[PDB]
Amino acid sequence: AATPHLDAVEQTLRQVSPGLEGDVWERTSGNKLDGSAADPSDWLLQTPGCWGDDKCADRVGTKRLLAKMTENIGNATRTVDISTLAPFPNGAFQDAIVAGLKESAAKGNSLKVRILVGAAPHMNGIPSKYRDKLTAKLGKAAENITLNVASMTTSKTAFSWNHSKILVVDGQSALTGGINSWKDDYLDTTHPVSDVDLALTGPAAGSAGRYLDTLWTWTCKNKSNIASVWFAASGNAGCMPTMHKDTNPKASPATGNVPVIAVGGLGVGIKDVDPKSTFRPDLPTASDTKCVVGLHDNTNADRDYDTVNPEESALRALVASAKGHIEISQQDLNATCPPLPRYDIRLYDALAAKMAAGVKVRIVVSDPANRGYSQIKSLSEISDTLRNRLANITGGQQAAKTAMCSNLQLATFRSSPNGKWADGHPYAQHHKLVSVDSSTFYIGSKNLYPSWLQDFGYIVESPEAAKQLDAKLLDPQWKYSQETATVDYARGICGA
Repeated sequence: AATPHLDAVEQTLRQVSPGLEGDVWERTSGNKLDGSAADPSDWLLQTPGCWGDDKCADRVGTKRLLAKMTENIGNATRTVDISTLAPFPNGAFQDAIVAGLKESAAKGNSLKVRILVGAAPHMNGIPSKYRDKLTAKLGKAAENITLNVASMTTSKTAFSWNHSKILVVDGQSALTGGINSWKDDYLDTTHPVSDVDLALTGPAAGSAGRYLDTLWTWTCKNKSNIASVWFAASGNAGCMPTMHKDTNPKASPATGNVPVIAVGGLGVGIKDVDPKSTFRPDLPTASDTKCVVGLHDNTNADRDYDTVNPEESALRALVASAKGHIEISQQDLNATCPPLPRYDIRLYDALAAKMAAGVKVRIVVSDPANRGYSQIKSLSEISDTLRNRLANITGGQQAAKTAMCSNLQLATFRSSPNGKWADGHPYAQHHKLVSVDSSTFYIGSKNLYPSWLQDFGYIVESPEAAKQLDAKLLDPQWKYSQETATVDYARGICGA
């Protein structure tokens, strides 16, 4: 009632995944967005944060991101819990992990540390190499660290492996979002990828620790299978499937008044169904999402998939909860087909339903001149799909186009007046961001394009924070990206 958007999302998740509540999704109270006293919006760990400058000279976002990683790890007294997408962290990302671990050891703490990566699935030396490079860099600081490093694959055929990007310390602080720890794409480049994480503290960090325990329980159970897991630990130490449960309080301490829903997914190959779920939604009217007939579509044609991937439903419910306006910032809304279907039909249906009811929708995606950081040739692949789904509920193609052009902003990303970076490379973006009503927003790793992965993120209902998100990210993004719009209701642009 103070939280109408989370209330609706929560009702949906209890129907979709009741057996996973607490572990793969969880509502908590008493959190805090963990910004500094000088610049309270800097819980919003955007990168590079160089708005207006095609040379990206002053990367205030990158600097804050690396500093906050180092700070949070250096405050650890018991545990550091990291997940990411392979390759393992390098460059200044690695440097921030090493500095933080050195700081916690210097303060006299003995830590347990897990570092989990997903990778495509042959004697694989990458995990042990990373373990040994990290230990060498830590030197004497490594002596009281109990370390686990692993690369995991849960389904080769569904391209399923961990893509979550989480950093949890002591079960108390959590950093999560879209940022992979890849120096060449994010840092040492004059065309850095634009992306975003958030920093919070409170009970919701425990939700992330329970999600990581779920992934590590599977990983440890499969650690003797090379097709599934390559594992390396320090000294005689064993695999830690439940480090969070065993080391941190089940109820993380309160730090603020912010309500949060944590939500993730198990992809394919960990658990095939939530046997407690009895939810059986209607299938959507027919679409052209599946480019090829023999593809098994987990996104649009597999009920049990949803029950172990509550995040898809959570994002669709977040869209359905909007009363006034929705802003989406993604790498892509569509996936490359094959082997994935091109789009989430129910997602586009939810966006259509909102535009038919006069709720405004903004979608900003990465420039197709990147297609790596794009999976479409043209924005018309998004507008055509929105139009066709609108036609089903507005009576036809003419009315569909009118509804779309009256309620849509659709564009490719820019962060300065230039159509490309000064170095000639197109802008790439990689956020996984949804905001509604200047009230409630998702920041995490789950892309809106079809994807069958282990992902994770937070849905936060706080108008104060959402307004900060507008001023610091969504408003500058639109200032520069609107130039590329093919549809823009606010300017009567209807090129599509």
